Amino acid sequence: GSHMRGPNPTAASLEASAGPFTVRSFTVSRPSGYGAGTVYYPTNAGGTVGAIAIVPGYTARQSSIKWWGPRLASHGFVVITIDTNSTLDQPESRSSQQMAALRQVASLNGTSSSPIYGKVDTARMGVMGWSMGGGGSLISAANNPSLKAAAPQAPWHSSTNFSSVTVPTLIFACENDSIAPVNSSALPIYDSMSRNAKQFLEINGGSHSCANTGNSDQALIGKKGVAWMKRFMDNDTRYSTFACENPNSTRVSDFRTANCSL
Repeated sequence: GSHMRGPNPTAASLEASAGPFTVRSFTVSRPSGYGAGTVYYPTNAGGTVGAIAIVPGYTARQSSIKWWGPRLASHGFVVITIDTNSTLDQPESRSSQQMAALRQVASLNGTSSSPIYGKVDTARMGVMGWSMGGGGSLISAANNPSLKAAAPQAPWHSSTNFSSVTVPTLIFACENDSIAPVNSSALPIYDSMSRNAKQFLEINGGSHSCANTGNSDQALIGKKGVAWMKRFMDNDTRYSTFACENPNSTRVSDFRTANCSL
Protein backbone atom coordinates (compact mmCIF):
# COMPACT_ATOMS: atom_id res chain seq x y z
CA GLY A 1 0.00 0.00 0.00
CA SER A 2 2.13 2.91 -1.38
CA HIS A 3 0.93 6.28 -2.85
CA MET A 4 4.03 7.51 -4.75
CA ARG A 5 3.58 10.99 -6.26
CA GLY A 6 6.04 13.33 -8.03
CA PRO A 7 9.63 12.80 -9.29
CA ASN A 8 12.29 10.60 -7.64
CA PRO A 9 13.68 12.85 -4.86
CA THR A 10 17.25 14.34 -4.57
CA ALA A 11 18.95 16.18 -1.68
CA ALA A 12 18.68 19.24 -4.05
CA SER A 13 14.89 18.81 -4.83
CA LEU A 14 14.07 18.42 -1.05
CA GLU A 15 16.35 21.38 0.09
CA ALA A 16 14.75 23.73 -2.50
CA SER A 17 12.23 26.34 -1.26
CA ALA A 18 9.55 24.69 -3.53
CA GLY A 19 8.76 21.08 -4.48
CA PRO A 20 7.49 20.05 -7.93
CA PHE A 21 3.75 21.00 -7.54
CA THR A 22 2.03 24.40 -7.86
CA VAL A 23 0.46 25.67 -4.59
CA ARG A 24 -2.74 27.67 -4.06
CA SER A 25 -4.41 28.57 -0.75
CA PHE A 26 -7.70 29.81 0.74
CA THR A 27 -9.02 30.96 4.12
CA VAL A 28 -11.61 28.61 5.71
CA SER A 29 -15.01 30.50 5.73
CA ARG A 30 -16.61 28.86 8.79
CA PRO A 31 -14.00 27.04 10.87
CA SER A 32 -15.57 24.08 12.71
CA GLY A 33 -14.09 23.52 16.21
CA TYR A 34 -10.99 25.84 15.84
CA GLY A 35 -10.31 29.59 15.49
CA ALA A 36 -9.28 30.17 11.84
CA GLY A 37 -7.50 28.24 9.08
CA THR A 38 -5.53 28.59 5.83
CA VAL A 39 -5.63 25.56 3.46
CA TYR A 40 -2.57 25.08 1.18
CA TYR A 41 -3.02 22.54 -1.67
CA PRO A 42 -1.27 21.29 -4.82
CA THR A 43 -3.15 22.11 -8.09
CA ASN A 44 -1.32 19.34 -10.06
CA ALA A 45 -0.29 16.47 -7.71
CA GLY A 46 -1.79 13.88 -10.14
CA GLY A 47 -3.51 11.91 -7.35
CA THR A 48 -5.21 12.33 -3.97
CA VAL A 49 -2.77 13.52 -1.26
CA GLY A 50 -2.67 13.19 2.55
CA ALA A 51 -3.71 16.10 4.83
CA ILE A 52 -1.48 17.69 7.56
CA ALA A 53 -2.82 19.97 10.35
CA ILE A 54 -0.33 22.42 11.96
CA VAL A 55 -0.92 24.25 15.30
CA PRO A 56 1.01 27.22 16.79
CA GLY A 57 2.35 27.64 20.37
CA TYR A 58 0.94 29.66 23.28
CA THR A 59 0.10 33.31 22.25
CA ALA A 60 1.07 32.42 18.68
CA ARG A 61 -0.82 32.48 15.37
CA GLN A 62 -0.61 30.90 11.89
CA SER A 63 2.32 33.27 11.02
CA SER A 64 4.71 31.29 13.37
CA ILE A 65 4.17 28.01 11.37
CA LYS A 66 2.88 29.18 7.95
CA TRP A 67 6.16 28.46 6.04
CA TRP A 68 5.27 24.73 6.29
CA GLY A 69 2.06 25.26 4.24
CA PRO A 70 3.59 25.92 0.78
CA ARG A 71 6.79 23.84 1.56
CA LEU A 72 4.79 20.59 2.27
CA ALA A 73 1.90 21.31 -0.18
CA SER A 74 4.44 21.76 -3.08
CA HIS A 75 5.54 18.10 -2.49
CA GLY A 76 1.96 16.65 -2.54
CA PHE A 77 0.00 17.37 0.67
CA VAL A 78 -3.03 19.42 1.70
CA VAL A 79 -1.86 21.46 4.72
CA ILE A 80 -4.10 23.39 7.12
CA THR A 81 -2.41 25.96 9.43
CA ILE A 82 -4.78 26.98 12.26
CA ASP A 83 -5.35 29.69 14.84
CA THR A 84 -6.74 28.22 18.07
CA ASN A 85 -10.09 29.34 19.58
CA SER A 86 -7.91 31.27 22.12
CA THR A 87 -4.17 32.06 21.87
CA LEU A 88 -4.05 30.76 25.54
CA ASP A 89 -5.40 27.23 24.81
CA GLN A 90 -3.40 24.39 26.51
CA PRO A 91 -2.10 21.22 24.68
CA GLU A 92 -5.31 19.07 25.14
CA SER A 93 -7.45 21.81 23.59
CA ARG A 94 -4.81 22.33 20.81
CA SER A 95 -4.99 18.55 20.04
CA SER A 96 -8.86 18.62 19.78
CA GLN A 97 -8.65 21.69 17.48
CA GLN A 98 -5.91 20.02 15.36
CA MET A 99 -8.17 16.96 14.87
CA ALA A 100 -11.18 19.30 14.15
CA ALA A 101 -9.08 20.98 11.34
CA LEU A 102 -8.37 17.49 9.82
CA ARG A 103 -12.10 16.66 10.13
CA GLN A 104 -13.02 19.88 8.26
CA VAL A 105 -10.35 19.19 5.54
CA ALA A 106 -12.13 15.77 5.04
CA SER A 107 -15.50 17.70 4.92
CA LEU A 108 -14.17 20.19 2.29
CA ASN A 109 -12.75 17.22 0.25
CA GLY A 110 -16.46 16.17 -0.11
CA THR A 111 -17.63 19.78 -0.95
CA SER A 112 -17.99 20.55 -4.75
CA SER A 113 -17.62 24.32 -4.11
CA SER A 114 -14.24 23.80 -2.31
CA PRO A 115 -10.86 24.28 -4.09
CA ILE A 116 -9.83 20.89 -2.45
CA TYR A 117 -12.89 18.93 -3.71
CA GLY A 118 -11.57 15.36 -4.40
CA LYS A 119 -7.88 16.41 -3.75
CA VAL A 120 -7.56 14.56 -0.35
CA ASP A 121 -7.02 10.93 0.67
CA THR A 122 -8.90 11.22 4.00
CA ALA A 123 -7.27 7.87 5.05
CA ARG A 124 -3.74 9.48 5.18
CA MET A 125 -3.29 12.20 7.81
CA GLY A 126 -0.47 13.89 9.70
CA VAL A 127 0.04 16.33 12.57
CA MET A 128 2.60 19.06 13.24
CA GLY A 129 2.94 22.08 15.54
CA TRP A 130 5.16 24.29 17.74
CA SER A 131 5.67 24.06 21.51
CA MET A 132 2.16 23.56 23.08
CA GLY A 133 1.01 22.84 19.46
CA GLY A 134 3.80 20.21 19.29
CA GLY A 135 2.60 18.69 22.59
CA GLY A 136 -0.89 18.78 21.03
CA SER A 137 0.42 16.87 17.96
CA LEU A 138 1.83 14.09 20.26
CA ILE A 139 -1.57 13.95 22.12
CA SER A 140 -3.27 13.72 18.66
CA ALA A 141 -0.86 10.83 17.81
CA ALA A 142 -1.50 9.06 21.20
CA ASN A 143 -5.34 9.38 20.80
CA ASN A 144 -5.50 8.59 17.01
CA PRO A 145 -2.94 5.82 16.16
CA SER A 146 -4.24 5.73 12.52
CA LEU A 147 -2.43 9.02 11.91
CA LYS A 148 0.46 8.17 9.52
CA ALA A 149 3.04 10.69 10.87
CA ALA A 150 3.78 13.37 13.50
CA ALA A 151 6.55 16.05 13.21
CA PRO A 152 6.23 18.52 16.15
CA GLN A 153 8.81 21.31 16.72
CA ALA A 154 10.23 22.30 20.13
CA PRO A 155 7.39 20.33 21.78
CA TRP A 156 6.10 20.99 25.27
CA HIS A 157 3.50 19.05 27.33
CA SER A 158 2.84 18.92 31.11
CA SER A 159 3.79 15.16 30.82
CA THR A 160 6.77 13.79 28.80
CA ASN A 161 5.28 10.26 28.78
CA PHE A 162 4.24 9.43 25.16
CA SER A 163 5.05 5.70 25.63
CA SER A 164 1.79 4.56 23.89
CA VAL A 165 2.61 6.41 20.58
CA THR A 166 2.89 3.99 17.56
CA VAL A 167 2.78 6.87 14.99
CA PRO A 168 6.14 7.59 13.19
CA THR A 169 7.36 10.72 15.06
CA LEU A 170 10.04 13.27 14.07
CA ILE A 171 10.87 15.77 16.87
CA PHE A 172 12.56 19.03 15.84
CA ALA A 173 14.44 20.38 18.86
CA CYS A 174 16.24 23.69 19.40
CA GLU A 175 19.59 23.23 21.25
CA ASN A 176 19.40 26.52 23.27
CA ASP A 177 15.59 26.49 23.86
CA SER A 178 15.02 28.30 27.21
CA ILE A 179 11.14 28.14 26.95
CA ALA A 180 10.78 24.31 26.59
CA PRO A 181 14.39 23.21 27.33
CA VAL A 182 15.48 20.12 25.36
CA ASN A 183 16.70 18.38 28.56
CA SER A 184 13.24 18.61 30.31
CA SER A 185 10.90 18.59 27.20
CA ALA A 186 11.93 17.44 23.64
CA LEU A 187 14.43 14.68 24.71
CA PRO A 188 12.42 13.05 27.59
CA ILE A 189 9.41 13.06 25.16
CA TYR A 190 11.61 11.41 22.49
CA ASP A 191 12.93 8.88 25.05
CA SER A 192 9.41 7.87 26.24
CA MET A 193 8.50 6.38 22.82
CA SER A 194 9.53 2.70 22.43
CA ARG A 195 6.86 1.49 19.96
CA ASN A 196 7.41 3.66 16.86
CA ALA A 197 9.66 4.81 14.04
CA LYS A 198 11.04 8.03 15.60
CA GLN A 199 13.70 10.69 15.01
CA PHE A 200 15.20 13.59 17.04
CA LEU A 201 16.84 16.44 15.09
CA GLU A 202 18.34 19.20 17.26
CA ILE A 203 19.26 22.59 15.59
CA ASN A 204 22.74 23.80 16.68
CA GLY A 205 22.44 26.99 18.83
CA GLY A 206 18.64 27.08 18.14
CA SER A 207 16.30 29.27 20.19
CA HIS A 208 12.67 28.16 20.88
CA SER A 209 11.64 29.53 17.41
CA CYS A 210 14.37 27.65 15.42
CA ALA A 211 11.85 25.80 13.11
CA ASN A 212 9.35 28.71 12.76
CA THR A 213 8.60 31.01 9.76
CA GLY A 214 11.80 33.08 9.16
CA ASN A 215 14.26 30.43 10.42
CA SER A 216 17.70 30.27 8.64
CA ASP A 217 17.65 26.41 8.23
CA GLN A 218 14.61 25.95 5.90
CA ALA A 219 16.74 23.87 3.44
CA LEU A 220 17.55 21.24 6.11
CA ILE A 221 14.37 21.44 8.26
CA GLY A 222 12.15 21.46 5.12
CA LYS A 223 14.06 18.50 3.60
CA LYS A 224 13.59 16.43 6.80
CA GLY A 225 9.89 17.40 7.31
CA VAL A 226 8.95 16.62 3.69
CA ALA A 227 11.01 13.37 3.62
CA TRP A 228 9.43 12.15 6.92
CA MET A 229 5.88 12.95 5.66
CA LYS A 230 6.55 11.37 2.19
CA ARG A 231 8.07 8.25 3.77
CA PHE A 232 5.35 7.66 6.40
CA MET A 233 2.17 9.33 5.03
CA ASP A 234 2.68 7.93 1.48
CA ASN A 235 4.64 4.75 2.42
CA ASP A 236 7.02 6.03 -0.33
CA THR A 237 10.24 3.95 0.20
CA ARG A 238 12.04 6.32 -2.26
CA TYR A 239 12.25 8.58 0.84
CA SER A 240 13.60 5.93 3.30
CA THR A 241 17.19 7.31 3.12
CA PHE A 242 16.15 11.01 3.34
CA ALA A 243 13.75 10.25 6.28
CA CYS A 244 16.05 7.92 8.27
CA GLU A 245 19.60 9.29 7.49
CA ASN A 246 21.79 11.43 9.71
CA PRO A 247 21.80 14.53 7.47
CA ASN A 248 25.55 15.17 8.33
CA SER A 249 25.24 18.98 8.80
CA THR A 250 27.17 21.34 11.12
CA ARG A 251 23.66 22.92 11.74
CA VAL A 252 22.66 19.72 13.67
CA SER A 253 23.91 19.56 17.31
CA ASP A 254 22.24 16.15 17.97
CA PHE A 255 20.65 13.34 15.89
CA ARG A 256 18.80 10.21 17.19
CA THR A 257 16.60 7.73 15.24
CA ALA A 258 15.01 4.25 15.91
CA ASN A 259 12.90 1.72 13.88
CA CYS A 260 13.81 3.82 10.77
CA SER A 261 15.36 1.57 8.03
CA LEU A 262 17.39 2.96 5.10
